[PDB]
Amino acid sequence: TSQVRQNYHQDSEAAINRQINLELYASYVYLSMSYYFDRDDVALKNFAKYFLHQSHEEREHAEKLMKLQNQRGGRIFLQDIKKPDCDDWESGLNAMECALHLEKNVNQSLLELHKLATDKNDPHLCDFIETHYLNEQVKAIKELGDHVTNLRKMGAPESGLAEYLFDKHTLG
Amino acid sequence: TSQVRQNYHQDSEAAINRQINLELYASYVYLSMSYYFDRDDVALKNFAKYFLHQSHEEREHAEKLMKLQNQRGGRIFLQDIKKPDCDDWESGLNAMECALHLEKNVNQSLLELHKLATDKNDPHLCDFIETHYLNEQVKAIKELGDHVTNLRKMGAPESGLAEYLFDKHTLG
Amino acid sequence: TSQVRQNYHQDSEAAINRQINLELYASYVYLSMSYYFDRDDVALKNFAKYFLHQSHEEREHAEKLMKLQNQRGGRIFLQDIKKPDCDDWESGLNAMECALHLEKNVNQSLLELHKLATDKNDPHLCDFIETHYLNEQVKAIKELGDHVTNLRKMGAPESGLAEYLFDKHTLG
Amino acid sequence: TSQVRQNYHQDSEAAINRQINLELYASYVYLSMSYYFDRDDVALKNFAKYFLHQSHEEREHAEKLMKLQNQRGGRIFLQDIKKPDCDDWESGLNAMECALHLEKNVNQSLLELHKLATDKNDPHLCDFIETHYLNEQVKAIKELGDHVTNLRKMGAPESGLAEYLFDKHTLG
Amino acid sequence: TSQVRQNYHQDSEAAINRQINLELYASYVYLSMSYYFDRDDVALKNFAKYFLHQSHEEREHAEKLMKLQNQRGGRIFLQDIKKPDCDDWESGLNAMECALHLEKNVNQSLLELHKLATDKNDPHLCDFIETHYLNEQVKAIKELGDHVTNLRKMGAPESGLAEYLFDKHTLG
Amino acid sequence: TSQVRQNYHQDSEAAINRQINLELYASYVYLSMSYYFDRDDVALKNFAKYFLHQSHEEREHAEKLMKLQNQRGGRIFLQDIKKPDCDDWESGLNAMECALHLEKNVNQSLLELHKLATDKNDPHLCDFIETHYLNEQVKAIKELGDHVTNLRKMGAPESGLAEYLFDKHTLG
Ligand code: NA
Ligand code: NA
Ligand code: NA
Ligand code: NA
Ligand code: NA
Ligand code: NA
Ligand code: NA
Ligand code: NA
Ligand code: NA
Ligand code: NA
Ligand code: NA
Ligand code: NA
Ligand code: NA
Ligand code: NA
Ligand code: NA
Ligand code: NA
Ligand code: NA
Ligand code: NA
Ligand code: NA
Ligand SMILES: [Zn+2]
Ligand SMILES: [Zn+2]
Ligand SMILES: [Zn+2]
Ligand SMILES: [Zn+2]
Ligand SMILES: [Zn+2]
Ligand SMILES: [Zn+2]
Ligand SMILES: [Zn+2]
Ligand SMILES: [Zn+2]
Ligand SMILES: [Zn+2]
Ligand SMILES: [Zn+2]
Ligand SMILES: [Zn+2]
Ligand SMILES: [Zn+2]
Ligand SMILES: [Zn+2]
Ligand SMILES: [Zn+2]
Ligand SMILES: [Zn+2]
Ligand SMILES: [Zn+2]
Ligand SMILES: [Zn+2]
Ligand SMILES: [Zn+2]
Ligand SMILES: [Zn+2]
Ligand SMILES: [Zn+2]
Ligand SMILES: [Zn+2]
Ligand SMILES: [Zn+2]
Ligand SMILES: [Zn+2]
Ligand SMILES: [Zn+2]
Ligand SMILES: [Zn+2]
Ligand SMILES: [Zn+2]
Ligand SMILES: [Zn+2]
Ligand SMILES: [Zn+2]
Ligand SMILES: [Zn+2]
Ligand SMILES: [Zn+2]
Ligand SMILES: [Zn+2]
Ligand SMILES: [Zn+2]
Ligand SMILES: [Zn+2]
Ligand SMILES: [Zn+2]
Ligand SMILES: [Zn+2]
Ligand SMILES: [Zn+2]
Ligand SMILES: [Zn+2]
Ligand SMILES: [Zn+2]
Ligand SMILES: [Zn+2]
Ligand SMILES: [Zn+2]
Ligand SMILES: [Zn+2]
Ligand SMILES: [Zn+2]
Ligand SMILES: [Zn+2]
Ligand SMILES: [Zn+2]
Ligand SMILES: [Zn+2]
Ligand SMILES: [Zn+2]
Ligand SMILES: [Zn+2]
Ligand SMILES: [Zn+2]
Ligand SMILES: [Zn+2]
Ligand SMILES: [Zn+2]
Ligand SMILES: [Zn+2]
Ligand SMILES: [Zn+2]
Ligand SMILES: [Zn+2]
Ligand SMILES: [Zn+2]
Ligand SMILES: [Zn+2]
Ligand SMILES: [Zn+2]
Ligand SMILES: [Zn+2]
Ligand SMILES: [Zn+2]
Ligand SMILES: [Zn+2]
Ligand SMILES: [Zn+2]
Ligand SMILES: [Zn+2]
Ligand SMILES: [Zn+2]
Ligand SMILES: [Zn+2]
Repeated sequence: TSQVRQNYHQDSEAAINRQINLELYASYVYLSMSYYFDRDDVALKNFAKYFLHQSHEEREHAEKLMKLQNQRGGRIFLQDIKKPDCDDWESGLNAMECALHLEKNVNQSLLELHKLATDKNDPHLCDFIETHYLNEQVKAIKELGDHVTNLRKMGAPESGLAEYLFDKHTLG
Repeated sequence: TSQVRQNYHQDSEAAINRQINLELYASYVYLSMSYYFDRDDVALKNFAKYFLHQSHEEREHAEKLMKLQNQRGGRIFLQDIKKPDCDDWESGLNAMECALHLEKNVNQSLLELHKLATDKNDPHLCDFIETHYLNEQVKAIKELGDHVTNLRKMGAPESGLAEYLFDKHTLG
Repeated sequence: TSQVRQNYHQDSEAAINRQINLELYASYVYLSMSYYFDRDDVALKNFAKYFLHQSHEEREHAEKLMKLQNQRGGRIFLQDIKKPDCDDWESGLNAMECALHLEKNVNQSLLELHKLATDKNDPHLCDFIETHYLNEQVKAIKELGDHVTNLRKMGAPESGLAEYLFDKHTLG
Repeated sequence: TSQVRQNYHQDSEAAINRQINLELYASYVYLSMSYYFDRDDVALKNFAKYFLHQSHEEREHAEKLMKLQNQRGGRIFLQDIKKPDCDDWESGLNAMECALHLEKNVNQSLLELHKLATDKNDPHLCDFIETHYLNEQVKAIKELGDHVTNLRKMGAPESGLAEYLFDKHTLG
Repeated sequence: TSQVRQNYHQDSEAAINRQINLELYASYVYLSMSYYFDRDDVALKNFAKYFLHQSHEEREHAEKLMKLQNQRGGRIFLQDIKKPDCDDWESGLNAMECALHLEKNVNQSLLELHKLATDKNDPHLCDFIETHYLNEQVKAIKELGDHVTNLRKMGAPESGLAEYLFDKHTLG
Repeated sequence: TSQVRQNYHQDSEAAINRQINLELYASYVYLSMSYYFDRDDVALKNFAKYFLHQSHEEREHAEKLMKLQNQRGGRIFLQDIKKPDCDDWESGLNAMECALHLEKNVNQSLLELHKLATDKNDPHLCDFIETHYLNEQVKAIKELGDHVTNLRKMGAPESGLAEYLFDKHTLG
């Protein structure tokens, strides 16, 4: 046992390792999207910038969970990072909808993690999740929902002018 | 023979003179395009600014090749600069497509020049082409491809609103 | 075919995709090492900082290759990022030796990539590899070799004082 | 007819197009001279700088005429830019004498243009020529005449010391 | 074998050691020239300054090759630095001509080195030579050729006034 | 005879030329040592920096003697610079001991030079040696003796930790 470990259940340690893999996977998905919008036949540079920033943020989320795992005396066990579901993300609206679905999946995983921490009476882990992850997820989901709403109302994906102007005025 | 000449093949010297003429011709094409967009019945000032900047850049490319020719002890032999293929460039999208075709032609000439320099075992000339011309061409081709993609997706040339907004938001 | 693609062989495109995966894998290996040294029972914070910086650098290498792939009109195809070979890196000296082995493997892959680009007469890709990857690899290998030499001469891994002082004075 | 065209005769439009070609030709002549003095066997860097500056100035003169053509609703029609009469300009004094002859030819063309504009009762075009071209030509001719006088009096072209010191003290 | 050595042929290592000796020899030649022009019976202080700067630059070239040798895991083997061919360099023009001959000899050695690196498929060494040595040599040869041309045209070596004024106005 | 020569014996001139060669040789020895410590299997960067600085200082000593030779109307006669006695300097302590031996040899040569200048009643040369060389040598010998003492007392060369810490704390 680690000399620092206290009130840290093995189930919580395993769930944190699963969350680390999920955040790394999300970072990879966002990287894939970013460079889709960098293609010469897509060419939406602010969509590309937006998703690259999301990718870097998800990497930071994963690293913060790894730091937590070490702080509590758990042991990090890394797994393969699976490739994203798509190479071709088809449009700015479709990528935003996929990002929204992904963020809601990550939020569900975080809520299950919080439930596990409550069940194991680990208030430090509960507070960690609440303080660093839950409101960030709610804000991200709300922002993506707003983006989807605006793109749909402007006429995307059938209006390329819509995605061009959204790229310039909302993401620029 | 020039007192500085060393490892500089006559075929390389001739190919550099041909490249000088090609860069001057490209500068002239871009000048023609720029002042097409300055016409009162076209009136896209940022298209005009974009192509004028390209014209000045191509003039600089030609002057750098002339400097190279003198550095290596070759002798510059100038030829007529032929007039561009068009007086009327018809639309922002058509001009961008013509610019893309022109840049790919210049890139092909530069690749043939690099092949000749390799065949003559002239590493200084190979490095000159790689360092000053090849990535510049790849970047220019990628930028023009992006512009064509965006103009097509916004509805150009049939949408004059598309070219107006592209002029304002991408080229402005 | 992409409207920008010119002198870009399908074999080169595939090799660039393989190199992207290798750089992402190296980033993951370095991330694993970094958080190994963050463990309470290892507790070498400057080793952790060193390998985290390497991880971020490898991520940048991968992103630059993705940008290249799009610049040339190739299409990025991502694959799973395999988990690193070890969870437990055993000592600062062992991690440095593993990093050296990894960097030499990456360098070998880059040399094979350069040979392929030469064989396909792609001077832009050759220059890209030379300018952005080859000397970086040589410098990284030399630095890691120096670190291994110093750690061995100070008495690592059997002297924990050696790794402590190396962490403070070389990596701090 | 252009919506802006007013009091702009077709003969004036044609004469402006001819003047554009003449200014571009003069720019090319000066470019040729500049890089003649950049040769290792000539090596007068301030002569080279002087004629390169003249080349850029003539390009600006041509562009101002193109802007005028569009302002008045005329249509620019470009022609081939003929190569200069010489590859080898033989000496600083000979190049200065050729430049003087060229500037006097351009001035004669501008005077014929002004006569045509007067004959067509186009006071805007007359004023344009007077304000932007006539005194510039007189100043250029006077400066070149001064340079020729000084080079002749110092002993050029037979005294290479004369051209060296003129390059240093007048053109430096 | 060195722990860092990878794709570094023994022939390349030997050729780098020969190039190190050649650069040190060139530094010595330039030192000899510099202090020739410092003699009371020669007394051209800017010629002396010019060649002293060249001597220091050649020393830096040699040190950069030694750094390369260590970076690649080769082993530096130093040899005697032979004394220069002359104690008495006879005139500014003669010294400049000797410097030009020396720089062309060094350039030939560098071209043979690049050919060897290409033959051994060592792209890092090829790029090192191209990036740090080849254009520097071309520039140095062009500058020395210009100096020789100007000194000859001003009347050197028979005109001591020529060398005096060249010392003041070109090298000052 | 030189127009400036006064009270400058031919024996003194010869001895100054020998001292020039000795200082250049010492510079070469220190250069060899510096790049020994730059090897990946030695990797003591502050030892390398220390000896490179010594090499540059010895080059300056030689140049000051050449300036003296010209000031007094003597004529510089350069000789081959012999390669150093070792390629492999074996340890920081061994290199410091070799440097101490070298500096004492140079000091002995300078003392013989001063004795010769006294015997020839050349007070300017005596003062030159005293002012620029003798105390510099005493200081260098004392510093090297201190370094040897400290390295021996810390346990070098058998303790690689000793040389590492000396490199960090005394030479850093
Ligand atoms: Na993907
Ligand atoms: Na979901
Ligand atoms: Na849910
Ligand atoms: Na045209
Ligand atoms: Na084309
Ligand atoms: Na092609
Ligand atoms: Na680009
Ligand atoms: Na791992
Ligand atoms: Na390896
Ligand atoms: Na290998
Ligand atoms: Na010409
Ligand atoms: Na005339
Ligand atoms: Na006239
Ligand atoms: Na000599
Ligand atoms: Na030669
Ligand atoms: Na040669
Ligand atoms: Na040696
Ligand atoms: Na001694
Ligand atoms: Na003694
Ligand atoms: Zn669990
Ligand atoms: Zn954008
Ligand atoms: Zn990040
Ligand atoms: Zn974050
Ligand atoms: Zn996240
Ligand atoms: Zn821990
Ligand atoms: Zn912590
Ligand atoms: Zn665990
Ligand atoms: Zn693990
Ligand atoms: Zn998968
Ligand atoms: Zn040819
Ligand atoms: Zn505008
Ligand atoms: Zn320009
Ligand atoms: Zn340019
Ligand atoms: Zn160009
Ligand atoms: Zn030349
Ligand atoms: Zn030049
Ligand atoms: Zn020619
Ligand atoms: Zn010509
Ligand atoms: Zn034509
Ligand atoms: Zn392949
Ligand atoms: Zn620390
Ligand atoms: Zn990064
Ligand atoms: Zn990086
Ligand atoms: Zn990498
Ligand atoms: Zn693309
Ligand atoms: Zn790009
Ligand atoms: Zn592909
Ligand atoms: Zn993919
Ligand atoms: Zn795996
Ligand atoms: Zn290169
Ligand atoms: Zn200490
Ligand atoms: Zn007319
Ligand atoms: Zn000059
Ligand atoms: Zn201009
Ligand atoms: Zn002007
Ligand atoms: Zn003009
Ligand atoms: Zn108009
Ligand atoms: Zn206007
Ligand atoms: Zn017209
Ligand atoms: Zn036209
Ligand atoms: Zn012609
Ligand atoms: Zn060899
Ligand atoms: Zn002077
Ligand atoms: Zn130096
Ligand atoms: Zn240098
Ligand atoms: Zn050199
Ligand atoms: Zn080494
Ligand atoms: Zn190094
Ligand atoms: Zn060797
Ligand atoms: Zn040696
Ligand atoms: Zn000799
Ligand atoms: Zn003596
Ligand atoms: Zn150090
Ligand atoms: Zn020095
Ligand atoms: Zn000194
Ligand atoms: Zn000394
Ligand atoms: Zn003297
Ligand atoms: Zn003096
Ligand atoms: Zn003597
Ligand atoms: Zn000598
Ligand atoms: Zn020897
Ligand atoms: Zn005294």
